[PDB]
Amino acid sequence: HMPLVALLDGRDCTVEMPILKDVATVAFCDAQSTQEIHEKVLNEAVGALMYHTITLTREDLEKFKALRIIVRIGSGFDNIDIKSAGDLGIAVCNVPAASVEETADSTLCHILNLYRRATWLHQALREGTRVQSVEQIREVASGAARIRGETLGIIGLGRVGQAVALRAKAFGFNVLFYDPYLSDGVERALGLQRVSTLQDLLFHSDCVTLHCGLNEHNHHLINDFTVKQMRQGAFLVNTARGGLVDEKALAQALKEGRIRGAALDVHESEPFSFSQGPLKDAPNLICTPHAAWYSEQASIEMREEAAREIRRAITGRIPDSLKNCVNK
Amino acid sequence: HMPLVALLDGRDCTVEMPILKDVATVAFCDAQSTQEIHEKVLNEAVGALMYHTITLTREDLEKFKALRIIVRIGSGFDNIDIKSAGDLGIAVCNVPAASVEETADSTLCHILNLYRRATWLHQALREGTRVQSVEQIREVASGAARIRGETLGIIGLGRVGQAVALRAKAFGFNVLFYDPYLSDGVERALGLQRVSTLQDLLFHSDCVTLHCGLNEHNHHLINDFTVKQMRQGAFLVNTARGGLVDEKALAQALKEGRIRGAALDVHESEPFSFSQGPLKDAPNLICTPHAAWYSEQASIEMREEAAREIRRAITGRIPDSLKNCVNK
Ligand SMILES: NC(=O)C1=CN([C@@H]2O[C@H](COP(=O)(O)OP(=O)(O)OC[C@H]3O[C@@H](n4cnc5c(N)ncnc54)[C@H](O)[C@@H]3O)[C@@H](O)[C@H]2O)C=CC1
Ligand SMILES: NC(=O)C1=CN([C@@H]2O[C@H](COP(=O)(O)OP(=O)(O)OC[C@H]3O[C@@H](n4cnc5c(N)ncnc54)[C@H](O)[C@@H]3O)[C@@H](O)[C@H]2O)C=CC1
Ligand SMILES: O=C(O)/C(Cc1ccccc1)=N/O
Ligand SMILES: O=C(O)/C(Cc1ccccc1)=N/O
Ligand SMILES: [Ca+2]
Ligand SMILES: [Ca+2]
Repeated sequence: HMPLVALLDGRDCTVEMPILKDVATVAFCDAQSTQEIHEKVLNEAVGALMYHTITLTREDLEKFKALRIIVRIGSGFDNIDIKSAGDLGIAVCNVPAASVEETADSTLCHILNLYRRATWLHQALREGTRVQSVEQIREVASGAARIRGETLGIIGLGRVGQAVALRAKAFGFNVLFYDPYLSDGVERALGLQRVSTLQDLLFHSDCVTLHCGLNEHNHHLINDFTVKQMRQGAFLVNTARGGLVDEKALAQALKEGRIRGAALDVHESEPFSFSQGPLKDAPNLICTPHAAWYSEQASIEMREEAAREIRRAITGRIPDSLKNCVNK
Repeated sequence: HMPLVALLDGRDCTVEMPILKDVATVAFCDAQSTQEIHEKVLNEAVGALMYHTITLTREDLEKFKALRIIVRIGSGFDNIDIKSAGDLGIAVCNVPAASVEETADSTLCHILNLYRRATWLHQALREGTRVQSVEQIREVASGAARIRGETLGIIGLGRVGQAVALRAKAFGFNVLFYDPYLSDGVERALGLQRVSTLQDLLFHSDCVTLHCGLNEHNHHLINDFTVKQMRQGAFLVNTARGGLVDEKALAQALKEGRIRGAALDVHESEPFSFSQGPLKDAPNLICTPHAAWYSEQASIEMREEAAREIRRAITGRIPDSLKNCVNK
């Protein structure tokens, strides 16, 4: 009895194999969608490993006859209808710890790139700009701002948010956060200021950074309405989920100068391109291809944890043996 | 009696005027060299304000008949033969406080850009790269590394170095420093590790960042010899002085992969260009046009301090009244 475990949206299973070699038949599908998956896998697969590049609706889930557990190789699971998955008897789990600090470090890099304009200054030199005089330095580096005394607003004070807050303090940022699902008192433990509404957050924050999961109640959390609530010349950073931001509203804000700059590692439609979308001709923009998470150590770590979860499921009882089940 | 005060390498004196209006005749020269300066200024100027774009040798200093004080609008004064200046009875002063944290923030941005590859990832998207799969993310973000447990080596633990150390700790960096002119015990106050030699520093450091002044004994401190002392795949960051690095040795190291990446805000010959010099075809390179210092608040601050120093000189006694004389 060697049940089938399938990596849906990937082609490499090397890291997972030594953890599943003796308890599972391991295959990959390199599929961007269900249509790309073989009937055999849909029919026989007892467990599934997936990243974020594929989405599983209830319809897509129904195509799995033997599937009993899904493990997201990552923390975000907005790409899975976990409630239905659970109704179908399919446990869904994630890997929340592997890339917390990598993601927090990327977030700070982006924040610092907006405040110090390092990436744009480098892009300009590549383009040929010559900066001889001090006058020119000020002109080309225009927009660069002193960080101390500035207020950083954190939306979602979880693992990454907390990691960001602690680093941000070391730069002299006054750190605020809005997280309506957290219990009373976390702000005291970490020496932070808390606000009760998103509007308060956006109103007092010079730089807004997103670190909340994408759920039923925060799609386009940043929109034409809430953008108007944001400070004039404010910064925006997103290393969480693209669906949190209406890129139409963000684009216009950037062109209008209502928002001085934005740094995005995630987008409404990924992969991102500078030639495709509302952000096409939008200025003062930094963008990275969902790589805030990445380091060799982290990638290996999350894949090893996911396989272990898969193994706990096959060898034990669902969902009692699971360490990171998000849909009990 | 309204003595002449001249801004040598600049054209704007607006910030200085309200501080000198009643005690000095203020003029500017917008000169990249002495040859560009009018005889009247060379003859009559009693005080001089200058940035870093002009250099004053003893020969250039001798062209000043009435000059009594020079104030560097900035901290670095390697562009002035201060010893000769003093022999000629000319006090030289600087402005060491204004852009400490700006410079430290830029330094961190660069360090984070090397470790997280944010600037290169953004450049790639601009170039058209499409990153659809996880495999592609790892490939394009290859070289991105986990920061915790890494060792940051600081050369020169002064104002900026200390500011960098404190921030760096917040990312999980193990921080070392080499500063042979500092007194016993500073390492204990700030919770840092100290080494006695440059070789030790370079040998234990995954990322090396420079924060020492340019003096008689550290030109090309980083050279073919000392580069060989650097760890394999090490990072290099420089926001201090260009003359500290032999760009020939750095280039070859980058091409050979002996150095994985370098981030430079200063250069042997400024202004810098990607089309001119040894770094011309050198890879894994980030470069900014000496803007680590810049913020509107800082620029105004240092100019106001410099004028005040000029005023202290005219209205008081040299060098007893001076706050920041570096060549007593
Ligand atoms: N770009 C990348 O490579 C990576 C992105 N991420 C993303 O970052 C996000 C945060 O990850 P973690 O901190 O590990 O998750 P977490 O579960 O530890 O933290 C989420 C926090 O956001 C809060 N939150 C949820 N909805 C909210 C709303 N509408 N307003 C305010 N706060 C809200 C929750 O109370 C929770 O404390 C995730 O959504 C994940 O998708 C995570 C890892 C890597
Ligand atoms: N790129 C920019 O916009 C800016 C650059 N800078 C540069 O950064 C450098 C540091 O500035 P601060 O920290 O304010 O100066 P500082 O005088 O406060 O610190 C200099 C430190 O370097 C140490 N040092 C000198 N020679 C050394 C050597 N051979 N090896 C090891 N350590 C050595 C000294 O002991 C001293 O502690 C300056 O040289 C300045 O030119 C400063 C401000 C802005
Ligand atoms: O966005 C996520 O859920 C991530 C990032 C990730 C993880 C694995 C592969 C790609 C991106 N969490 O780690
Ligand atoms: O390099 C320096 O000495 C600086 C940076 C600077 C200052 C004024 C104008 C340009 C650069 N110190 O602040
Ligand atoms: Ca502002
Ligand atoms: Ca290394």
